Amino acid sequence: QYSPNTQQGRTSIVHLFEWRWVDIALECERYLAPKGFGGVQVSPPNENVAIYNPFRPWWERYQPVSYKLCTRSGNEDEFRNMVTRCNNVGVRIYVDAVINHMCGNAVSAGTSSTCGSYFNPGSRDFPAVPYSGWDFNDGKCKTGSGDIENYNDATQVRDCRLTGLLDLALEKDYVRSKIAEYMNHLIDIGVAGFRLDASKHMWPGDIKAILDKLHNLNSNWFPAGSKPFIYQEVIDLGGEPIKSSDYFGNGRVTEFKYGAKLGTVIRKWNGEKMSYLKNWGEGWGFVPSDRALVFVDNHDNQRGHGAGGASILTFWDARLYKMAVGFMLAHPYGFTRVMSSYRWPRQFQNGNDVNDWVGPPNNNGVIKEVTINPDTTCGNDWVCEHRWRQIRNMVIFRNVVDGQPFTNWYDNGSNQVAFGRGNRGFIVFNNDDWSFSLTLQTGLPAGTYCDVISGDKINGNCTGIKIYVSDDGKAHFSISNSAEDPFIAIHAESKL
Ligand SMILES: [Ca+2]
Ligand SMILES: [Cl-]
Repeated sequence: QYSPNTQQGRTSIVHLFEWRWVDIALECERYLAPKGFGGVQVSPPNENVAIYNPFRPWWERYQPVSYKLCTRSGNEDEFRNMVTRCNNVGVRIYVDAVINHMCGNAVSAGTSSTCGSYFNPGSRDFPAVPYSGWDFNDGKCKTGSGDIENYNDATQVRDCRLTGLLDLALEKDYVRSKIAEYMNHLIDIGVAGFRLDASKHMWPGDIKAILDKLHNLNSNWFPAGSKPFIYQEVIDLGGEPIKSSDYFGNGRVTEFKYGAKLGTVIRKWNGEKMSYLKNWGEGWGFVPSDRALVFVDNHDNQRGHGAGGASILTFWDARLYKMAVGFMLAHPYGFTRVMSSYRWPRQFQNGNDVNDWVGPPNNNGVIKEVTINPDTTCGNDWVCEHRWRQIRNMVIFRNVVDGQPFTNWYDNGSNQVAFGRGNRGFIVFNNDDWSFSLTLQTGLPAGTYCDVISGDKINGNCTGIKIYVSDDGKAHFSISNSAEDPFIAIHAESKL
């Protein structure tokens, strides 16, 4: 459950948030495979409520109606085609499994669903599963509202409705079995693992009982006895009774402290400074590295109201964001997930974005295709952060340095820092309001290296900055605080 099941030497996943299956299939073939990406987190592939007020928000996909593989991203045939095509080029698929709940209890009954299945939230009737009132936690929840009211009570957090979402009775073998039926359908299709949505809202032992029903991965693509990768979405920023360590027997956990603190450090909030990152990892109160799924932002919190609130860095903060993502991808802590987003008309009123509900780019509710521009960026309002040179090249950096120790740390006591990954890579950051210019020990073999942030190694030359490492392992680095990207990264495969 802890191993990602990526190909050896592929070390990240990318969240292709709200992408259609056909576009992901193409992306696997044309980009993710050649550029060394390990896999893709897909949006929930099961049927959800079609919500028209507001118009088709992203969050409708976190309100299940059934386990039919029938969504705005595509149908079952399209989903299977994507998984096959991606696996055939060695890029894995991880499913966002929405298994704590069905839809909101106040959603109107009918067939306003992505596959047209009937459902009746008021009567607890989801006949396409099927679930009935016997399958929800109405009777078990002890709060006066039936919803979660107080996160200091670990029981209600699990047994009551998260903001009114009908809460499945996950102690029941029937319910566990319907969820496992869905998940095993997906495993047998070829998926490599799962994000378990809303894991804080499930008992560790109920998750374990579901996981005990899961198959090993499809043996046409994976070695015998391969377990699905499991990463549990548990928001644990401290100060609540529920700790993500309670979930370690099931799989990895999302470490939301990671992006929250990296954001405060890079924004220099409350006197924080990059020099403090020397002991990044468990020293900052994080989970063990071998249980962490790390990320700068996720699909929730990039809208500003998630775990981390306002500190979270996103594509909107492109310059600082690239730096944060770069630090993450260079540092050995955790298994890394890169976000890939769409643009929306973000409109702040009184410090909050009133358009944070807006769904993916669409024509009358039909999600737009991802178009690829000649410069390799995307059109149709897809941001495609994973195609930004500075991010894609750091995904590659992480592959190149895989397994190498954190070493050769330098800092100036402020925001100019550097470190290496054994003898395979070195990275240098300047987040101070003045220039960096210093000779540093890099740990690398002598030679000329292309900076993969400002450029690329192409046809035996560098298109950007070149760094010259001497016989002693030392190299001079110069980074103005006015640089487009105030960080430089070099590695064994960027050597000329
Ligand atoms: Ca629950
Ligand atoms: Cl997440």
